[PDB]
Amino acid sequence: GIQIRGSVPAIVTPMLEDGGLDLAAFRKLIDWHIEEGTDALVVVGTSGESATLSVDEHVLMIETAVKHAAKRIPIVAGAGGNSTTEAIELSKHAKAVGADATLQVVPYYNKPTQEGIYRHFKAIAEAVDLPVILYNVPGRTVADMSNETTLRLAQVPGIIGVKDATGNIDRAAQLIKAAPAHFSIYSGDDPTAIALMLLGGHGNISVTANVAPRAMSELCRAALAADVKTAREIHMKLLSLHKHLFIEANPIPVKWALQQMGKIAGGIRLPLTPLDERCHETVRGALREAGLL
Amino acid sequence: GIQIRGSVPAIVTPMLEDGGLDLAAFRKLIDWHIEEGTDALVVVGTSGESATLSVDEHVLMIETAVKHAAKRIPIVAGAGGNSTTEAIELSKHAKAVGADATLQVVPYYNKPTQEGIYRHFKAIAEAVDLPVILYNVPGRTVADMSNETTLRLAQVPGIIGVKDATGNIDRAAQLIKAAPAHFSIYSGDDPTAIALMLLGGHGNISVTANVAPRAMSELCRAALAADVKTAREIHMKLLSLHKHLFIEANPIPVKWALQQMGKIAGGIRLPLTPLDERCHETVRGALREAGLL
Amino acid sequence: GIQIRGSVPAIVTPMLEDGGLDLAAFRKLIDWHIEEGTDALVVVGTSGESATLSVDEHVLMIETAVKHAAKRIPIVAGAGGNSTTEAIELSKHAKAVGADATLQVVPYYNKPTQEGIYRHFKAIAEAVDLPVILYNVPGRTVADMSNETTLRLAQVPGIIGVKDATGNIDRAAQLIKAAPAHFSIYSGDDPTAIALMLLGGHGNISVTANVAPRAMSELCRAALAADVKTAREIHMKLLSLHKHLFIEANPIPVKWALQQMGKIAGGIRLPLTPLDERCHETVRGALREAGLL
Amino acid sequence: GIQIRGSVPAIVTPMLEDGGLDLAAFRKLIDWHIEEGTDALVVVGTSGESATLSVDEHVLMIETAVKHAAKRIPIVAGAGGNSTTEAIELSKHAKAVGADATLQVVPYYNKPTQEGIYRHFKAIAEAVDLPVILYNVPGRTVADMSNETTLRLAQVPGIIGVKDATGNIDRAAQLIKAAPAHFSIYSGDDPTAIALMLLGGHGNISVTANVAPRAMSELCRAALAADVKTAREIHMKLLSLHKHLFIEANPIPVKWALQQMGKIAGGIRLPLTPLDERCHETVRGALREAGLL
Repeated sequence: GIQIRGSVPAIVTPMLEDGGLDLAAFRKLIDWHIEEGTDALVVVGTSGESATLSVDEHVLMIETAVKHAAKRIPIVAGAGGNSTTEAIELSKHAKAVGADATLQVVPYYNKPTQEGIYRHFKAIAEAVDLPVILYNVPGRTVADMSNETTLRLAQVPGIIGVKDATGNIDRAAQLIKAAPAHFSIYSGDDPTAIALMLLGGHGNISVTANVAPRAMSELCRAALAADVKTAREIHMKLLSLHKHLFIEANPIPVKWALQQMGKIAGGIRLPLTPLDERCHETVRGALREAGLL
Repeated sequence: GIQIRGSVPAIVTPMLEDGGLDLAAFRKLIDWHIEEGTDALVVVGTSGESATLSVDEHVLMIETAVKHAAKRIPIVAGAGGNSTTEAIELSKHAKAVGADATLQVVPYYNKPTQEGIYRHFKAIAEAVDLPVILYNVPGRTVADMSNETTLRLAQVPGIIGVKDATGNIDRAAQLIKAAPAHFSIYSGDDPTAIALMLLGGHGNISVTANVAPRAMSELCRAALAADVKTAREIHMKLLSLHKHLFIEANPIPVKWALQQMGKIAGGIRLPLTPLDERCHETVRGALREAGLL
Repeated sequence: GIQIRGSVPAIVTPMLEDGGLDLAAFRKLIDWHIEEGTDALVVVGTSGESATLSVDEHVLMIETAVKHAAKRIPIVAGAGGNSTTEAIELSKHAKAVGADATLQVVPYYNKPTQEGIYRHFKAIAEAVDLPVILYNVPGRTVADMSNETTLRLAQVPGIIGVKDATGNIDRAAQLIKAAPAHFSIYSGDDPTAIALMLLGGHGNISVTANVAPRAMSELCRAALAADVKTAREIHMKLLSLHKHLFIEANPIPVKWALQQMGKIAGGIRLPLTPLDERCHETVRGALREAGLL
Repeated sequence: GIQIRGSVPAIVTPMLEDGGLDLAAFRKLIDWHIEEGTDALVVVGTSGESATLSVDEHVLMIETAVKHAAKRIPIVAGAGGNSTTEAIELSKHAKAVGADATLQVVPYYNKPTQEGIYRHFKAIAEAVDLPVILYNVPGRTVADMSNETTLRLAQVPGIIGVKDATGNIDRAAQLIKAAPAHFSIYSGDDPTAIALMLLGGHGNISVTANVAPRAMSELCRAALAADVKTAREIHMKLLSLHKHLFIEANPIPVKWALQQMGKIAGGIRLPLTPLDERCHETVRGALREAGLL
């Protein structure tokens, strides 16, 4: 089976100033992540602006990552949505261009019931023979997949884990305790990921690791090895980054950060906007403090 | 310009057992609405399951509604989303098959800034020469278009109003007081719509009106004529319906209700699900009490 | 029984510079309220800083208000809290100095169950032969008395109504529709009170009426007579005041406002503080705009 | 200086069936805690029903604990409230009967500003020469003492720590990182306390430790020694207890639990109520699973 563990950046989608895809920058970013110690990548998730890419651009981003990664690390493709048929079709594309798994968000906006969430994910897992990592982020979807629903889906073949973005460490302990052995609990909340991992979770699917891949890889490695002192020392150093990369909605700040670091151009697609001028010095100070600028 | 005022059901999308469209039932529903006093329809809005229709199905629903209405009432097409370029394409399609305006939801899931929301809607109004009604529903989108942003967009040519689903009656009065003369304020919250209209708003884009179009047309007529006593007597009779049509996420309950009334079949598309059996007694009781069953 | 209807300011407790009571200013305020059309007063409620008065000061304020009013208007004494035995003692004291009713807040901080809330208020009504008006303000208490619990208490002898500060206009209509004939529904939310009264409620226990008692008495009079047009014209004029009197926690802004109007001195008791200097311009602007300054 | 560290039960106030104080049971409970490994006790805090005790009963509870503890462990007296003068007077009593410190809640109900919260605590610390531990529990107080305000008060002589009941592990890391060396961060949230301590905090002021003092003492000892494996194994065993002791508002379930364990009688004071019958089997199963029944 595919083994996804440790630091997994939700990597941005680099764009030219006019919003077109910047595949040259994307390839360089992938090589940089691999040499810095990144364990896997989630491609065209929320941080990758999946909302504003066409189907052709979405699949091209996955294929580009798969081809360039060249099996050095696993590539997980964001492929979910609030339509079960659309998520099935995107998952078929991700499989066809060689993704190792899909990341599947709980439906946003249309507020399905718990049973609707179960049937949605179960239909996706059954329709496409490729592993599924669930993604619960009620702060964006409104609908909230309960632990009970999550653990029902852990019994469905193909569903290998969940990205929990709640930052609710009680809920994470409940999932870790009750989860079957094959089922991985990943943080989706950089400020609390260290705790989720110290309690027995399996990794962090991360915004901060976009700009600090080596530090985040070391933090995950230590937290998963039950080494509190090493993990918390790194975490405390990144604390201002964990905060200020959300000064506006992710990925607005992290894309401006990577532009300041010289790794991408400024493109970002409406309705997202370039980081507000008023926020620049705050993010700049966090990057300079982290030694990134 | 087009006059949209009064009771405006957000009409369901009738489907057959596999979710396929049921245009014959839809045309009959439109005729019933016109006979019962409905003032305009919003087609393939949230209540119409826009999230799970293909672009072609979306356009076919609008075209069917425009043709069948035969200019007897205005047809407002839901055509928004969280991608600015996609909303522009859908708005083009809506204009091309004869919609009188589009209903444009604030982007869900990707959490744009206020300036992102402003730029998103302005781009949509400028790209397609057809009126726009904005739609703020933070209970589904998370992003919340502030009154300040709304009133800025009221200065943009083509933006003729807003559907305010917050149920926040302070916010409604603030919009009513400050809105320019050309800019209509509609309720998107059936339980509070009577108050929004009595304070000077212009109509109610409604779930309850799917099943009680005559009563809701009379409620809006009275509230807009400052006739409290008539409006509140109708409102109180419908009070349980306003509640139990949301016992599960709209449009799950109202589609079940219209099926019990013999007006549509049971189709509904995942991730939405047929109304939970545990809710049937309660919803039918509200229908029967309101003289609809 | 006593008739409490219309505009009922939750009157501030005037204090001198060290927080000591200022009964001379208080008596002058009561006379001004009566001249301006105020219908009744709630004395040493939340707006009266009940939290920081001694029992003796609490009782002296009630006694002063009863004596000075001289039966021209009813005096409702705040006498509740989160201890059932303490609320009984305060209610005894209020009856003994001639209050016409007590205002009884849902227990704050200790988060009783619905049955705890029921038993608390029932014990208070039974212990002291004086009418009780319940007071639900979950924005301050956290505990929220459900409509079901409220309507159960409406069956208890002596419990004559409820002050509903939620601003939830659906909840208000539900209470109005189900309330027995003897049981009054009052607003506790100045921004939405007009809607609660137009739907059939009975009055507004008000912060804004501290500074605009004549306008608020006319607003309530019109709303209770189903005169939308008159009520809403007054409401819109006061809309900014309804907002900026809460720019900091009530009663911080309204005490500063009454001082600017020359009606009280600046005393206010810790942990409350004089209105922040950064808010002065905004609050005075609302006062001046409303013709109060 | 007094050194408060590790497992600190917020001990219940045992009552006879009629609600009178049960000092004999209280003394036995104190001896049981000391032999089971409890490090300190908070007496007549929220869990001790401070809301419904008289001043005489409040001070008698502190004195009883101080006398019986006989300096074997530190005794911290709850002594705060939403009136600065009342908190000063209660703190004087706590000092006079030999408490080692007071625990001071942020004002509930009257919603002070951040500056009002600062001045409240600063006035308490200055008025009574005894250490102060701050207590932030916005889930009960509504007012929320920001980290910035907390760290300002860390500079005031006498203020030696804060009990943070938010369960917000991001906020706890921020406080731990920025706190002066003399200033202790205690959890007030049993489900997350392990994480707060592993990140560098200093103890857990606990509900669960009322029924599992030895386990909680071992968990705190291990978490403070950076021993993740030992701490998390204990934590996972107590997970159902951490949850179900809040099935109704603390201290309703923990007092019923201790009655089932034979350590106290059933008394509890309105508006709190004995644990709902419907909850008994759930709490009983959690206690039997923890080996306590």
